[PDB]
Amino acid sequence: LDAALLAAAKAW
Repeated sequence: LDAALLAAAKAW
């Protein structure tokens, strides 16, 4: 999975 997607999933 995309690290930059992960970095938003984090807040979501």
